[PDB]
Amino acid sequence: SAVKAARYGKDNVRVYKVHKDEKTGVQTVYEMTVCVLLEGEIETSYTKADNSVIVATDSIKNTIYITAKQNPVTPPELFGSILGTHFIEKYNHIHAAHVNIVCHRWTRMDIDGKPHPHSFIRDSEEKRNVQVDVVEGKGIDIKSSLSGLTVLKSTNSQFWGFLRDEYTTLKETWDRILSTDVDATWQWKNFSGLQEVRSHVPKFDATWATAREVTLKTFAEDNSASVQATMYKMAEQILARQQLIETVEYSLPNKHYFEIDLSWHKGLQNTGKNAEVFAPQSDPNGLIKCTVGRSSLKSKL
Amino acid sequence: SAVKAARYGKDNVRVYKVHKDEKTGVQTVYEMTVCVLLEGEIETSYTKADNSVIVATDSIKNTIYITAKQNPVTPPELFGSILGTHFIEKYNHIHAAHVNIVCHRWTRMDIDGKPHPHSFIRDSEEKRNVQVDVVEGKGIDIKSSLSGLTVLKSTNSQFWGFLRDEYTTLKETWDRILSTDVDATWQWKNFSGLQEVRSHVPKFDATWATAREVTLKTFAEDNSASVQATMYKMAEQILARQQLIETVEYSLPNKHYFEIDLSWHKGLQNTGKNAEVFAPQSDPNGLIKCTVGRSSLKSKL
Amino acid sequence: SAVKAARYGKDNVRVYKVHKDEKTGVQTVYEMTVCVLLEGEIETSYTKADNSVIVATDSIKNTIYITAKQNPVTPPELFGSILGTHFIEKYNHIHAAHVNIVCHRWTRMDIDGKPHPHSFIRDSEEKRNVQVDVVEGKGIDIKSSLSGLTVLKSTNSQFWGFLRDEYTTLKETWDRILSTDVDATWQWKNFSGLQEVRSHVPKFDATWATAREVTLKTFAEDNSASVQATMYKMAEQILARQQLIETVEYSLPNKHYFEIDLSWHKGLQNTGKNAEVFAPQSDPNGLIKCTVGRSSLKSKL
Amino acid sequence: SAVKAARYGKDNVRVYKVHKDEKTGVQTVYEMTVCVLLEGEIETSYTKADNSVIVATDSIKNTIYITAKQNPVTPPELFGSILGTHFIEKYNHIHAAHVNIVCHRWTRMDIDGKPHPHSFIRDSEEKRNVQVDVVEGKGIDIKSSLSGLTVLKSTNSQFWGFLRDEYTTLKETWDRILSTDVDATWQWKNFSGLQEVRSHVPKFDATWATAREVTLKTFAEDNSASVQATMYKMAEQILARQQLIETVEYSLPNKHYFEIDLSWHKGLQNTGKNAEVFAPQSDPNGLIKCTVGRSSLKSKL
Ligand SMILES: CN1C(=O)N[C@@]2(OO)C(=O)NC(=O)N=C12
Ligand SMILES: CN1C(=O)N[C@@]2(OO)C(=O)NC(=O)N=C12
Ligand SMILES: CN1C(=O)N[C@@]2(OO)C(=O)NC(=O)N=C12
Ligand SMILES: CN1C(=O)N[C@@]2(OO)C(=O)NC(=O)N=C12
Repeated sequence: SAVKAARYGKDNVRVYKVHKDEKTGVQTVYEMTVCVLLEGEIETSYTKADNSVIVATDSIKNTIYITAKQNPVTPPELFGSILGTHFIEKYNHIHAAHVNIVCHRWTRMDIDGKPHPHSFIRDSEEKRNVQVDVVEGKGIDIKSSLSGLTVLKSTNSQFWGFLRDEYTTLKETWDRILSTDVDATWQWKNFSGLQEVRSHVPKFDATWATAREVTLKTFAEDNSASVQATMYKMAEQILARQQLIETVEYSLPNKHYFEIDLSWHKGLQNTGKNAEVFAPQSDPNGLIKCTVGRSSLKSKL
Repeated sequence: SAVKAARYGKDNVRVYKVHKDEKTGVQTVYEMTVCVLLEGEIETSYTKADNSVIVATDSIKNTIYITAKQNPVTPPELFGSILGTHFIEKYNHIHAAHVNIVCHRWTRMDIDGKPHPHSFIRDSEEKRNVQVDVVEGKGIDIKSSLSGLTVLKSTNSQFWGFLRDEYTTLKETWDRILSTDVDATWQWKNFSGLQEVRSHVPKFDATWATAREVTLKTFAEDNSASVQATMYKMAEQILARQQLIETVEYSLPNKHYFEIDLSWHKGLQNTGKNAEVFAPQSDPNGLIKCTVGRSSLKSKL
Repeated sequence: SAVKAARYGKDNVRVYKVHKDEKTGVQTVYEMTVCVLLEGEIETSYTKADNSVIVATDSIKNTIYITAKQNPVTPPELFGSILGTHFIEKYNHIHAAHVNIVCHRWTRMDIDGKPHPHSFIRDSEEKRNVQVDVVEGKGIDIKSSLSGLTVLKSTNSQFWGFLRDEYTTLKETWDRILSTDVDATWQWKNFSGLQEVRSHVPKFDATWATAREVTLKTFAEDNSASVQATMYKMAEQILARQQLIETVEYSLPNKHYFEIDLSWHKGLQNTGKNAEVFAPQSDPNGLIKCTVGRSSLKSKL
Repeated sequence: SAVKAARYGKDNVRVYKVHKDEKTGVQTVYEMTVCVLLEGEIETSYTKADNSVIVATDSIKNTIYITAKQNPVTPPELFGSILGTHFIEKYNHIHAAHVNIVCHRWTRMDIDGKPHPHSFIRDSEEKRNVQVDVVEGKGIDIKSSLSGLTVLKSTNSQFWGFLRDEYTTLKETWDRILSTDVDATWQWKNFSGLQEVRSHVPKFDATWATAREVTLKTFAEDNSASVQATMYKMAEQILARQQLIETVEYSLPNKHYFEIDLSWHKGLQNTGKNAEVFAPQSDPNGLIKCTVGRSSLKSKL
């Protein structure tokens, strides 16, 4: 046998950081969950009981906290790039660092209509994430995402004109509920190293905000022909607004809300135009995915 | 043997309802999870295989949807009271109905600074709940609550002066993080029946809003001596603001954030005044409870 | 205002203990999650910022580990009684200790047909639990339980003869699937203190084993008229086999498996006698409860 | 813009099937959760609101149940291959089907030492899974796995000789607890189509059993130098026992159990040789991965 692939590290590292402005009194908090997995000349730890090549996962954990103490933790694209760069530079034999960060929401409270200097609310389980792959000799590959953004619209969703054959029972509809949990990812141009990442720092928060704004407005305003059609519109708009993105990926469950025929009980009318009470379905669910990039077709368009 | 207690019914009934204003176009959505458990002269279903006394749980489910079609689902205190009253009135042999409702958030989206007529966001996993116990001959007992309201303050929390003995390692502190998931319950005066519940309908939304406002403002503004002291202040204020409440209960985890001594690494200072990076602890957690009512002591106060 | 009820302590305390037989080499492991909440003369911690009355939850945590080091952790009824007794004896002003223990399975592996001396498998998420309430001047109240015991039978379950009215759609059946997650609790006679608990120690493991055996055999062998009828049979048998139990409680979800009519597709027959493929329903679910004790009726039986 | 990748289908489809031997009375149950995602000439559903190319996810769901009615559901490698083949053959424009199956345990109960004909227990949350990718013109790629197999050994695990630098605090150890949740995957040689899959059917259950046996015996018997070294031994043995496997992947968390120094309390000794009570750590956790294949090095070995 031989090792074809290997990576190892510390997962589920919870990290909080506070910033205190001593002049104003305003405090700002950041909370995340971090995973760092390393690759390199480590195969003998597996094949030969050679622990000399292992940077202990406990040490990786220590390193995450030390790096958070010595550097900004925001934007997460930057923090992940710093962290990943550290491992490949510090250790000659480590040649890739794979850093995943999940950022948790701590939104400043408004009390009596004024932002409070040191109190926060988890206003959504929506996350902001990064995946930062730092590969020695091949720069820094970053995928940014938002996830867990749960939305519903009560009309202006349709689904008709789909293929009908002997496996089909679904009724066409011109007016349904649409609900999903948005997972949207934007993949950056490869960066050559930490300097190039730093050179684009403002773009990270700005692009996250654009992606979220586009998602919400397109969901709310598109009289939707399908999940497929709506999600494509989101992606094409995000690409148009940030040239340093190469692709946008959406992964969207179709969280079905079924009508309930109550006509068996006193002729109650609760379907079609009279549908008011619905049964949310926990499972199963449609799952619709696509990755959108910029076009390069010049003929047969 | 004999049956000392019995109740049965349908749990985990997911319910959506929409309201459509055909004049304005504005739609409003409600989503909940409902449980109804019945008591009564049902013991022979257990002892004698006598199914004649069983209102099938499937029928209970149907009844939940029919009741939602025929009645408002808001405030949940009202809906639960209607639902529970139905079972004890419809079925001579059923003498109590226990209705639990968890209300899920669907907050209207603002798009380009304007409220959207039919698009919504799950802006928090915080819930609004009721427990409505309709007991034939003894009226309607309602407990209302908010739960899953997750908050953090980064300073203005203290914990010193606690008992110290041979089991104690904890350091006193004059400046710590405080974070919790708020579960707050207000218990109403017994209502004689559905008419009395209906007579107080506006008070339900108003008292929920008061409880939430008091919780947030007291958490944010109290320079806290302990979880115990802070939560008591919340409860006493809610009681002062609604005379139809008899008691207020809080159940609060103390979600610990530990300092990380980094002085072993290059003399880094990350404790006390220089603490910036902390380790959120998933477990264990303090758990602090109290039920507060109005005083009746006239001496030794 | 005044404090009507209060309790506080440490929840979610994970504990492992190993026993090593140095003669034989056999090691045995125990893992649990512990909660201890205290009551007593603590109201001024809430009303007056008086922390002097607080045994810190951090100290409660330390105490759990020290007690596990100094005492057996099995049976959990005993460990909980020791732990709870400690708090009311050590602290004059603490008058009740409420100890909840969840015991996790670590079953010894058999390797090549021989029990291994120090390797274990989590063979089920089923738990064995206790609730031990140590109340000064009123002894020790113990409720023992098994939970998370998930079972299914594919036939020999029926449900017919239930009430039928204008809310009823359910078809009677003489042959269905029955599946549940068993939560079964046996409530012991009050014990006067720790000596009386110790005097009955062998009965704890023996009664847990009886309850589990009765549950499984009655589920498997009863041609069930209903969940209600089957669960009552379980309870009556457990009571007959341990006179120091006062009551047995079951709480059983009815985890529905629906037939799927496929006759619309090529006349496929998948209902009634030809039902082979079913749709497990995640929600909603029936929920059936009862508490059974010994009879005291002497007339009208 | 243009669609660079797309797939869509139905996720979280719960499926039960029973087999009834009418001669013997013995019934056998199977339960799974199925996901099917399709690829093909579907881009216009995203770009042009062209629903004609969509096989509705509701129809995919129907198809899963019809296929389970008409075919064996075991081994899951076979069922997934049948299912996936159906979509690419039935629909000219669909060119790949990606079928994921999670198989749930329903182990036959033994009652009074005899296997019961129709009663089952969920004896573990361990799963048996498949990922079957049916790609038109490129055969059938199958990855089989076991997951959720949670184990612990109380000694015969070590971790010393790892890299030590200014980021390292971890103490070397010659005797520790090792616990993990095993996720093990074996990747089959590409199959040309359904006939070739069928030709190897007995190998699927046999290889799953081998992988599980090797995992448990190697975990129990290896005096482990590291997670890395132990997991490599597992993989190399599985490869040696099934030549139709190309690679074996393990993904193993290191679920840490920390010693608790109690020497501050009455000089209690609970570390090193006297360690009995430990604190299981929920997070963070090491995470150790490798993919092992057969060697092709002929020099510098
Ligand atoms: C109702 N429905 C389907 O049955 N398939 C679809 O995804 O779930 C699909 O492909 N797209 C939808 O928008 N709606 C759907
Ligand atoms: C740090 N700490 C404790 O150790 N006990 C306490 O609850 O968790 C307590 O009783 N009250 C607190 O506010 N803080 C605590
Ligand atoms: C199918 N079914 C019901 O509709 N009600 C019941 O509980 O879920 C009930 O009361 N008892 C059952 O055993 N089966 C049921
Ligand atoms: C204690 N410990 C580490 O700190 N790193 C390791 O994974 O978690 C590692 O690389 N391998 C281990 O077996 N044990 C470890």
